[PDB]
Amino acid sequence: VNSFSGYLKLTDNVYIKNADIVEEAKKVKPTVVVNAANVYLKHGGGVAGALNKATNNAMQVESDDYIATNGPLKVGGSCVLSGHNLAKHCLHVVGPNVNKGEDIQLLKSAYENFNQHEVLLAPLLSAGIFGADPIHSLRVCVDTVRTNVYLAVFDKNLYDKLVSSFL
Ligand SMILES: Nc1nccc2ccccc12
Repeated sequence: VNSFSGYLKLTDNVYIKNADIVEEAKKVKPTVVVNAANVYLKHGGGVAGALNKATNNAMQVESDDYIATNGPLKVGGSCVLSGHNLAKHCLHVVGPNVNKGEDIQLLKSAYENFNQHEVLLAPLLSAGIFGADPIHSLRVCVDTVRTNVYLAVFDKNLYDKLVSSFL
């Protein structure tokens, strides 16, 4: 049993809700919240900008030190950093950004990072300002992630379309 409430069950392991990931993270304090990161961990906008704002910029400060030591992530890659006030850990995952011309086949590689964590609160990778089709992102998620994932979808309209169209 876990703390997640109000989710619709899509599969054995994937759950979805129309919810604010920050507001959801603040309520649940999950072991892992996933960030929709870029390779530079520059948390300007979208999910990343919202998560970072909720940490009062502490996520960005930590991320800048990570990059100064390790250099950029790979598209499809990830790193584990602090969850600050939102979670124990933040798994920063880089999905391909279609608005930069990145290979959408890298979306499966991105989701494979989730399999290193038994339970996660996450957004749909490569959705929103990353430019991919969220219906496609949900399909790749279901077909790739084997651990228990609780997806937060900010937009109610999109939430209802994802559920109605789910095979
Ligand atoms: N805040 C938040 N929560 C879940 C999904 C999102 C997608 C895009 C921007 C913000 C989001």
